[PDB]
Amino acid sequence: DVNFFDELRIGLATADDIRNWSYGEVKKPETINYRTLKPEKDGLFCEKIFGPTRDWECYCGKYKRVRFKGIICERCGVEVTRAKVRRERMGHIELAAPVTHIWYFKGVPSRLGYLLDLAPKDLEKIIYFAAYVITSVDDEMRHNELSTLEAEMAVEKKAVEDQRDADLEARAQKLEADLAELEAEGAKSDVRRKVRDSGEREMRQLRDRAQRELDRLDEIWNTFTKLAPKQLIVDEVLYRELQDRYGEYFTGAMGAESIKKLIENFDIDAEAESLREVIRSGKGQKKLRALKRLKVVAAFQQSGNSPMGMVLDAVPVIPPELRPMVQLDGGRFATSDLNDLYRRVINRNNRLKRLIDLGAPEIIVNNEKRMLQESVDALFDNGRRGRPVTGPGNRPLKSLSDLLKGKQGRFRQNLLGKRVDYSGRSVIVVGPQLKLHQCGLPKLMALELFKPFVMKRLVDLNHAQNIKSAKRMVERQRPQVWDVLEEVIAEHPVLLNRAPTLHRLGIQAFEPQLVEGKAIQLHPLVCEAFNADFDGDQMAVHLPLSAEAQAEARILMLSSNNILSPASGKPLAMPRLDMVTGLYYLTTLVEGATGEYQAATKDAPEQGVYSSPAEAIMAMDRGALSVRAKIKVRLTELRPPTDLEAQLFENGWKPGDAWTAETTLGRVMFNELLPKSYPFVNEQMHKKVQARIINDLAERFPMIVVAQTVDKLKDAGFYWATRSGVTVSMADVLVQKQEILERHEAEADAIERKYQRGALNHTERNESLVKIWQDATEEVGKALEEFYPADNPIITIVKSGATADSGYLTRRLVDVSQDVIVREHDCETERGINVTLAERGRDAHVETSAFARTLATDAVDANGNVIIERGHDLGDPAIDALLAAGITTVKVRSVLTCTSATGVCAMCYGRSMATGKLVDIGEAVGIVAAQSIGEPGTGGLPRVQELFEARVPRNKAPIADVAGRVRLEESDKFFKITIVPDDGGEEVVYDKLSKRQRLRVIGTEGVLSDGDHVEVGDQLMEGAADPHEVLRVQGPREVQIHLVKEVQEVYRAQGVSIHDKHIEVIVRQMLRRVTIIDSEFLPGSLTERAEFEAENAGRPVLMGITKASLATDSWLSAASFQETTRVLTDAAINCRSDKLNGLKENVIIGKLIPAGTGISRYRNIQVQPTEEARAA
Ligand SMILES: [Mg+2]
Ligand SMILES: [Zn+2]
Ligand SMILES: [Zn+2]
Repeated sequence: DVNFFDELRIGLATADDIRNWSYGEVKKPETINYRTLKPEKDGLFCEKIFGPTRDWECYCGKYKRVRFKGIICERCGVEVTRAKVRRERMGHIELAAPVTHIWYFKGVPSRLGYLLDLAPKDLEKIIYFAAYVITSVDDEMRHNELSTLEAEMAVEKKAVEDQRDADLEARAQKLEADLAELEAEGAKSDVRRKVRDSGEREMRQLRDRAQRELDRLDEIWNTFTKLAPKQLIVDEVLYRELQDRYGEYFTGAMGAESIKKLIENFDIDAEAESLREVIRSGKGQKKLRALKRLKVVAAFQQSGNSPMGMVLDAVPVIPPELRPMVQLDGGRFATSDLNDLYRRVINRNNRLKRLIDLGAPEIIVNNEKRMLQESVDALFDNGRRGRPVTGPGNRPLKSLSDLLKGKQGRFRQNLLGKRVDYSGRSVIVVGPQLKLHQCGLPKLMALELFKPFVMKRLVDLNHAQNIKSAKRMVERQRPQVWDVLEEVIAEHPVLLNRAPTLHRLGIQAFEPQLVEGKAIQLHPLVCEAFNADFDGDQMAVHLPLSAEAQAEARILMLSSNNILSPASGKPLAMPRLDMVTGLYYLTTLVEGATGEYQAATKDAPEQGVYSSPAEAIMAMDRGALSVRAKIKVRLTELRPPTDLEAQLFENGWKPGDAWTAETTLGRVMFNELLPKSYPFVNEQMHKKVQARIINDLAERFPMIVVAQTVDKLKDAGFYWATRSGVTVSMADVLVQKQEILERHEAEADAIERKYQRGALNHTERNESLVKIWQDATEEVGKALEEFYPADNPIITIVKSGATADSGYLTRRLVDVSQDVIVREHDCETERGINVTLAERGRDAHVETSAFARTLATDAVDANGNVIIERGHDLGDPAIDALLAAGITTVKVRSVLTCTSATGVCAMCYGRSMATGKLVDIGEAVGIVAAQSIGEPGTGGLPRVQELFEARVPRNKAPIADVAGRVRLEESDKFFKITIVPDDGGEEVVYDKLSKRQRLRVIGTEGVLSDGDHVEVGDQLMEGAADPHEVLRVQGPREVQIHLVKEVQEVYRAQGVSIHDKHIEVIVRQMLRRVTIIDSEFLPGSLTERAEFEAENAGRPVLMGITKASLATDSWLSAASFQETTRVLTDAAINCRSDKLNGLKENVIIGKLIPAGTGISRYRNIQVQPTEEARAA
């Protein structure tokens, strides 16, 4: 129980290993006495083997106190110890006949089948007693006696031939005697023809019954001559005949004991050398069969494991506490299915012993051995072969495999995790008065949650004498504890989560505030991160306990520290839906307002000027000023626009200096919410304009400033939403359109008096309908804005901008990329990827592809002057600065080109989308990238899975194999594209292409035509290109650019914003594997590039995420991913040892994940105060 182990390794469990584990053999299929309800001796639940029912007490009772421990009872045989051992101790069942492990027989592929070269349909007929198998043959005696046996065989065969000829003539002779009478007696052509045709029918049987015996006798001799080990005999009458005579020359058996015999005399190395040959042409499946099966043959040779482990002579028994039988509520009994499945085995194993001792015939005995074989099969994996064992109501019993996979109805692959203590949930309500770092917590929920904490401080003071008394003081809600509750709650963070959890911002930390009521008060800004609508939703609360857990909540998971979405980089706490409309109304400008500014005339001076922003407030309170007016005032504590600041001062900022501008009072009050250092804006706040502002605020200021700024925008946005005057009624909604559409409809009706005959034209018809429909839509669009002033509530809201299957893909995305973490600051690789970056005469995809990147090379202008230098954050100010220089393309580091041996590096990955700074070392990007792609799952999802699984496109598209010109040939059968190479070599033609698979689109633009030039990477037709095709054409690095290109294009069609680096992390894991061609080492197992490249013929290989995730280093992580059965068998044979490298393994065993705070450099930190501060 050291909690730290290096390796976890498996292997086939021999019958001796099973006998070593067991504390005894369970001999009876008994569970518990029906009267005493106590464990029956020598059966299941027997205390003499598994363990005592009660702590430190034996069965008979002669040893009860703890004084006797580590001893056994002489009368009952129960070791006196804790009752927990019932859960840790196993039994075993000694089998009267060997039995095969169903995992190595019915597996796909069949391990025994590939080991002994037995077809799965032939192997099933042996262990289930459907055929005989030759175990051994004596060569010397057969060769020495072959002479005499051939003589006796031909003599017996001749004696039958002599009998056939003798019996036929005698009977055929008698047929002539009957016809002699029929000539003299009744003579007709049809009276004798029947018996004549009958006589021929009678004779035809005589020939065939004698002939069929010659074949039967020929079959015995030819089988004896070519008889050899491993041969099969399904006749069983030939076999008995084969054993009646020549019975001493050979031997044979059935069932698992015969399979056990072949392994006994079997040479792995001698069977390996035969499989080592790649000659014997084997251009097709003949050699690959020997190569594919060699994986199971060479696996036994390398290690010391004996293949005998596949046939069990003993079966282990799972401890009783894991297969319990306990009395239910209301007196009913309950028990696991394993007890009945174990009972099935021990019942037949015992009856087999009775049959053997009875000298029963082999039919009964071999039938019982087959039934014994099927019980162990059902015990391990029920229903894998034949119909499963069904209990009451015809429900399949749950075997051990169902237990291990976690199959309840169909599958629950640990996605339920496990329930935790110190948790709770309730319904959530709006918390508009809360700070971003706060959350409203019901007093009762916080009381029960912190119950151990308040009990301590309550005992520290004299309110309760001892801890037992304080428990009743908290449980009965004595009013003395509420003052104590606020102390233990203060500065003690809690975690909030709303299911489903899509991205990491679905779990955040807050500062708990004691709140009246039973609901949870949630901050209105985190709703978008939680996707929490306020209609009957609930959220769960978890209380961190350890100092490390509290630190991770206050630093990593704090609500105010997580603002930017860690997918695109945009802020998620930006105001929305009311604070947008509230701020839109405050900053909007209306001419002719009550306090409108008026220029000075000869009679009176300017009336719109105010001494300070404070006066305008006093004017706003009176009926003199409207907040939306155009007044111009003087501002001191507010800084001016940067365009006008240089003209006005140019001598520095103005903390106390004054200046004058023409704005609205609302725009003044709005800019006071922003930081003092931020310049003036003076615009009506759109939804895009506010997002534009929050973005620039996040970069130039620490997030605390951005957190409190958005918090100030919430108060004003909510405050002015009420004063906004937004209300709905009949007028603002009710549909004009009646008379409009009643008129347009008659035009389409009269078109039938034309389409019938005279004026159809067959294309003016469709064109007339489309034009008239769009014309009505154009008139409807005008009527939509013709009936409402721009201040209409619905219109105002629109203007401001206020208004399940995916989980499958996400889990595979997480399964393949969960191990991808940043492990080093810089790998110092010199080669990245080119970014398009601003077509001009401005690419909208630069924010996803070019933004938050790091330059691999310097950005050089044609004039010679260098601008943003390599290794730079490539911020948005740098893009605009680069755009001014007029440069098209830039080269940028990427994780696709990262040369890091382990994971990726910080420099190649770049800026963290959430932090806005360089990504930290501990960061685990693979999971963040998987969630970033999975959440939008809610031309679509089925296409996205096609790409990540690297399957063949639904409609294949041609790619140019070489560069040159193109010859377009159009035929009815299919299009024809022939590429004339610039080299002058053999032409490349692309034939039989469906005509509906339209041609690809191209200073002069257009669509591809005859004679165009095409480079190596151009796609010839519209559609999807085979990712395996481009792999061998352009190379592995161009594949990753192509994959991300198509994946990004799908999510862009729906309006989703995901940075390319997230997709690039998933695509990085596909090409990591290379296929070793052949032999130095051996065949094309999908290996690792670095492991192969860093040590000394192979290929680059593209493969799906599901196939890639199963190829990872650890086996018990791949076992939890897909089809635990196949993974475990291979991992058992090769004795694969799991080094616990990945984080999934540590989660399974409860270790600290090797990511974030679990990294060795971070968790080994030593903390000691400076001697300068110690002495003070
Ligand atoms: Mg809801
Ligand atoms: Zn006893
Ligand atoms: Zn790198």
